[PDB]
This record gives sequence, C-alpha cells and structure tokens, in this order.
Amino acid sequence: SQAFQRQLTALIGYDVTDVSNVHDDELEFTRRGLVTPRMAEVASRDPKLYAMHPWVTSKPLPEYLWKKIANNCIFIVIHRSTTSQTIKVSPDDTPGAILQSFDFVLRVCGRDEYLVGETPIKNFQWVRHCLKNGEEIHVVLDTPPDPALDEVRKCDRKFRVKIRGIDIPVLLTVFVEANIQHGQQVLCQRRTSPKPFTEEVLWNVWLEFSIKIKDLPKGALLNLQIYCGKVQLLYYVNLLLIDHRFLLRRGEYVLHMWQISSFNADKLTSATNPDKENSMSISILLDNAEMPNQLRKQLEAIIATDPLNPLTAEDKELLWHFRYESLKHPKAYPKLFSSVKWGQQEIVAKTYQLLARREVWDQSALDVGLTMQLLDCNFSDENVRAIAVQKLESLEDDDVLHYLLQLVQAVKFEPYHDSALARFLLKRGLRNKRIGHFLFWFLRSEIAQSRHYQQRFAVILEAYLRGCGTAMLHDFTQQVQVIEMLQKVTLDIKSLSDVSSQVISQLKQKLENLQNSQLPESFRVPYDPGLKAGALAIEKCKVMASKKKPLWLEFKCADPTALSNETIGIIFKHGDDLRQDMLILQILRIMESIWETESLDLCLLPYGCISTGDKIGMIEIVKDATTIAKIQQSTVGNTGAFKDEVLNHWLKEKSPTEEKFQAAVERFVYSCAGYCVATFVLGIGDRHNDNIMITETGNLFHIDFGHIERVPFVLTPDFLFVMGTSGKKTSPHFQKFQDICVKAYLALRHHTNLLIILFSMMLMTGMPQLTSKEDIEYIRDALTVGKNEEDAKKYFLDQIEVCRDKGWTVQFNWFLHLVL
Ligand SMILES: CC(=O)Nc1nc2ccc(-c3cnc(Cl)c(NS(=O)(=O)c4ccc(F)cc4)c3)cc2s1
Repeated sequence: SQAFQRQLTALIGYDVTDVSNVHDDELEFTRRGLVTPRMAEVASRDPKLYAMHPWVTSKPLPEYLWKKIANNCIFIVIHRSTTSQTIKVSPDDTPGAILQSFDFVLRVCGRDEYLVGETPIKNFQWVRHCLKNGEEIHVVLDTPPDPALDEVRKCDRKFRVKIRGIDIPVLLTVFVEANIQHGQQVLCQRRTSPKPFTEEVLWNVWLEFSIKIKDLPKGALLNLQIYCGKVQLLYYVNLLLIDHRFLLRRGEYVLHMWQISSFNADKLTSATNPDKENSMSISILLDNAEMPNQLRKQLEAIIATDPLNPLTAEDKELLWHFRYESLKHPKAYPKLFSSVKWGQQEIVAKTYQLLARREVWDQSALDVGLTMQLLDCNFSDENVRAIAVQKLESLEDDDVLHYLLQLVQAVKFEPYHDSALARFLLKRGLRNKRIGHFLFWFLRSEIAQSRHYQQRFAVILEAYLRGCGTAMLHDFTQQVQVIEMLQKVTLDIKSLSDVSSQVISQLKQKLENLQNSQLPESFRVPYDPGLKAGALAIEKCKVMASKKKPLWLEFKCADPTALSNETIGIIFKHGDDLRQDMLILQILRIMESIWETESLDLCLLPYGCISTGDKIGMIEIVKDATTIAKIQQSTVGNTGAFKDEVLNHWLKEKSPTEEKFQAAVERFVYSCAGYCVATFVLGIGDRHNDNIMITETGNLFHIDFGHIERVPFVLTPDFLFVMGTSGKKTSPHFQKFQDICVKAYLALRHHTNLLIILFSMMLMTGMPQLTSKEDIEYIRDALTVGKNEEDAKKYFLDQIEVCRDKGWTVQFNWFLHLVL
C-alpha cells in the first residue's frame, strides 16, 4: 500500500525517504513539521471553489480596456448542444446574475477554466484577455465538477571547532578557512596553517574563535572553505551552528563538499555533496531628547537610497541609535536590520524588543519590493524574515502567481528547511489549483537540476502533493509521463546529427510508436494549465534547423467543445538552461502588470516556457510568427545587405485589409517600445537579428533569453521604416514611439526598488556564472537612481540616438561573428 510513496518519488524526481545524504534529521523533521500546515489549508478550503479555481483579479480595469467596451455593454455567447445565443451583459454582472438572466456552471469553450463566484465579470482574467486581443467570450453551460475528485488520501566560553583534516579520493599547498556566518555578513574568521596538498591532509587543530557561545544567533552558519596557493577557493561546505531544535551543534562531522567551476545562492546551502566517491570531505569536531534637524535629514537620505547602495559604519551606527524613529518608516526596515550587530546576544534581544512593537509596519500597505528585500540573502533572522512573509499573506491569488517564481527561488535564502516562507507557498498552493500547478513545476524544475537545493524543495513538493487531491495527482502523473516519453525522443534524435530528410521520418516513426505504447492521449499544457492537449499531429512534427535541434511538436486539443481548429504548438528543447528564460519572462510579466497600474499596455509577448528537467524543457509556439532575420532572408538573401524597407513590406503582405494594417503597425510601435525599455533595463538589449520575432499581426517579441563595439538595444532602420523614418527624420508615429518609451522608462523608475531586488535575486539564484557586486550594480545605471525625471528622460532619449547613429553596424557585426 506504500506504492503511493513510490509514485510521489517518481512525481518529484527525488526520494525524500532516502537518508544517505544527511548528518542530522532536519529534512525528516520538516516533513513531519509540514503535516499540520498541509492538513489545515486542506480542511479550510471550499471544495467547489477549489475544483473550479476561478482565476479572478480585484484590480482596476485599466483605461485601455474601458475605451474598448461598447458603452457599459459586453456580449457573451452561451452554448448548449449546438444552440449558441448571445446575451447582453453589464461589466458588474455576476456569474450568478447571468445564470438567472435567461445548478449549472459556466465553462470557457476549449479550456479548463470557469466563470463562477461572487466577483463581477470584469474581474475575471479570461474576460480581460479577450478584450486585450479583441475577442468574443464563448462559454458552455456545464455541470460543476465533483469535489470528490479533489479528495485527499488522509555559557561564556569562546566558540571553537576542531579541524581534523581533509580527504579527497583522487586529485599544491592548502588551507582550511572557518567563518561564523550570518546573512552573508561574516562575523568571525579563523584559518589553519597551510600544509602540502595531497589526497589526505591532517591538522588536528582547535580553531579558537573570539565570539562566545551565547552570542551565536539562530541561523548562523559555520562556513568551511578550502583555499590553495595567488589564493583560490576550491571547495566549500556549510553547517548550521544552531540546529532546528534551537540546540547547539555537537560531535563528529564528515562533510562532503561542493567544488567551484561574489554572491551565488548555492554558496549558502546546508546541503552536503551527495557524491561521496568524487567529492572532497572535511572532518571536524564540536564539543562546546528627540533628534535634531541636521541628523533627521541624514537619516532620511539614508532611508531614501536604493536597496543596493552600501551602508557605511556611520550610516549603520546612526540607524541603530535612532532605532525608534527609523521604525516609523517601513522603508527603513531592510537598512535598519542590516545595521544590527547580529553576533551580540543583547543587541539581538533589543532587536526583538523592537520587532514586538511594529504597529507602523503592520498597518502599512503591502510593498512587494520592500517585502522581497527582507527575504534575500542579507537576512538570516527568522523573525526578521517572518515580518516579510506576514506582509505577503494579504496578496490576492492573482498577485502570488505574479511573484511565485521569485518567492520559490527566495527559499534558497532560508537558513532552515522549515520556514514561514516555505509554509506560505505550501498554504497558498493548496488553496488554489492554479498556484498549485505552477508551484509543482517550479519546484520540480529545481529538484531536477540543482543538488544544492533538491533535498529541501523535494520535502516542500511532497508536502504539497499530499494535499492537492486525486485529480491534481492524476494530472501531474499524466504530465510527467508525457514530457518523460518526449524528452527521451529528443535526446535520441539529437544523436543522429543541417537537418536530414530521413531523420524526419525517424522522428515521425517514434512519435507514431508512442501514440499506442504508453502515451496518455490527453494532458495539461504545463505553461498553460487551462489547455488540455490530446493526440499528436505527426505530419506537423519536425526538428528545427537550430544546432541544438529542438522538437517542434503540434497537438490536437482534447476538449471537443473547443471552438477552433488550431493545433497546440510546443517546442521541446534540450541543450540549454531554461531556468534563466523563465526568470526573464517572469520579470517581463512583472513589467507589464506595472505598466497596467498606469493604464498602459505595451503588448509584450512573454510566451510560456517551463524548465521541466535537466537542461531540457518546453516552450509555447507563438502562432503566425517569424524571425526578423528570415524576413531579411526572403527579400535580401543569405549574406544580409540589410534593406530598410522589407519589414513594412512584409507587414503589408500579411495584412488582409487596410483596417488590419493600421492596428498592426500600431501594435508594432507598442510592442517595439516595450522590448526596448525592458531589455535596456535588464541589460539584454544588444541582440542578434534572429533572436527577435514578429507575428503577422504586428506584435514584435524577443526570444532565447538564456542565450546570455556595443549598442543599448535593438532599434534598426527597418523598424524605423515602419515609423516613417530613416537616418534623420521624424514621423507622427516615431513621436508616439518616443512618447511611449520615455513614459515606460520613468514608469519603471516609479518601481526602482522592486526591479533592483528582482534583478539581484535573479542573478543570485538563476545566473550561476559571474554575479559580483558589479554585475548587479548595472540596473542602478540603467534606471539612473538619484537622477531626476527630466535628466533620465534625456538619458533614455540619448540611448535611442545611439541606435539611430549606429544603423546596421551592430547587426552586421553579429553576422561576421555568428554566421562567419
Ligand atoms: C510560428 C513560430 O515559428 N513561432 C514561434 N514561437 C516561438 C516562441 C519561442 C521560441 C523560442 C524561445 N526561446 C528559446 Cl531559448 C528558443 N529556443 S530554440 O532552440 O527553439 C530557437 C532558438 C533560436 C531560434 F532562432 C529559433 C529557435 C525558442 C521560438 C519560437 S518560434
């Protein structure tokens, strides 16, 4: 009867039950600790609302979508068997108000989405999406899905550590470095004598630290590092000094260490290397008045600075002395708690007194940017971090999905496997099938390709699955099977490597074979859990010309009520880290919803992209779209004598009518403006011509973000000749272009803090290469912190006037680079 546990293993892609790589019982304690939060949210959720999961928002409907509505009236076409009749509806009308307009529940045609619950129809996401693209809200009169399908299975000494020695099975002078750590701050540091580097080095040394046992804070790491020499860090490993039972660590440790290929999230992990046979190990032993004017200004200038501006000792001493004034400002919080001398018992006590009186904090409107900072690598105190998770509680489900990726990554900054943030995600996952779905893949993604955090994420996922219900479990099981069957086919085809013609039949042969053998004939599309894909479309399946040879696959829609003929196009790629692409795209989504708060819609295409396993995942195929290079290839040819008039020409020939050409050119100016701003800010602006795409309908969009004389971003004359210009001129559309860009840019600057943090966290948990202070401190320059609105406008307009002044130089330089 434990085959349920064996199933969970195969759904997770890691066995929680295994204990070959522990040196204590933290993981198991956290399994057993999560049972309560699991069963609480399970028991408290509404069965029917959980089944239908209405994807709803509570946000204002922006200016752009109102001016689309035909005067306080919205048409909704309802379907029976084949009896479609349209109905007049007012933005405020309830799903209930339309059910007694003419127990049956409304379901979107084609999708596994529902229009139910006490919110107006203007508050449903599906409706807002129809209007966005200008489409009609078709919906079937259905039976509510059965909740039964969702059912669940039921002391004043100084600290000291003895370094016995290091041991490596295989393989010129080496020394161990021991740091008492706390939130990236190193509190005390001791070194060994440097011995000769051989497969085994013994020291038998007591390293006396100056910090006392009482002064140790919970969440402090003993960080053991190995340097050789000209010095270089070669190996690292960590050990929580205070354990999950608030107990001081004691005894003998043989800890297997991580190697090395500046901040990186992997460097913080309490996980030990699972590879006993190849990794370096270490052997250790634990036995053991109210303020004046001039200063208020100084304090307020400090509070004003961006999250990345370093505080000096002077700044910190001031913040701490004025604890209580600093407390009256929610924005002082990250700076204030980074002024705490965490390696001093009485100070932390005072810090806790200060926390116990956070009336201003608790009453303030949620600031996601501010909250995030408290969950990054700079904070190891659980009580500090808990006030952040506290603030997240108020997020509506719609806003969790916006931040879900980075909150899931934020877990890599937690000292302990059991944390407020982990419980939060768990809770908010079990309450909403949608958050649940994505939470599953997000965790699975990291479990597959990261040893530093798989053990932890696996515990959190198992906790989630044990509460999602039989329906979800079946769905998940079905999704895994498919991508596991398909990934095998991708790896095999890549090995038969220009694309052969016989190899297309090789692919089509194996896809036919799977159609019978084991493949489930329907599954949820992981990047769009609304859509259920069914049987394949073998004729349309191929291998793309790309040298990473990905699978272009198309699927029939398994839902008969689907009111379309279009297949479901998924790319299957191996060879790249798609985790990076997810992050960028999710930031892109954040950028959009920001622009929504100011009634803008810059028509980005942040297509679906899920990293399913090790260096291999899947991607949404945008319909009726092609790359900019191919447009230049069909008129100009191979070598690329880039012609300025080809794009607008291509837009004309894909525009059916004059009516559609206006809205196409207009969607280009919008989408182009967004991608120029977004990429400039993220520093992924200077991009190859073949990495940018357009839809037949005007929508531009960048692809392949994981791909990473210069230029700010991509603004070329062929783009500009859709904006009545070349070299030196100004049209009514180019004025609009600048009028959208400069407003998009200072619009992001109204959210500087948030993007800075999101950027930091992205580099630390997802870009495992360089990421030093300097890497991160690019977005400060890009967003011109401190600079006024007027100066920054001229900064961005100069960027344009570099792309203008560069013409084709950079695109051309890519050609001599990539192609030749
Ligand atoms: C109608 C049509 O063709 N629509 C498309 N829609 C999308 C949506 C996304 C992507 C895409 C995005 N990111 C990465 Cl990393 C990739 N990787 S890839 O290897 O498939 C690829 C790398 C470059 C290159 F020029 C073509 C494909 C692919 C490609 C396409 S094609």
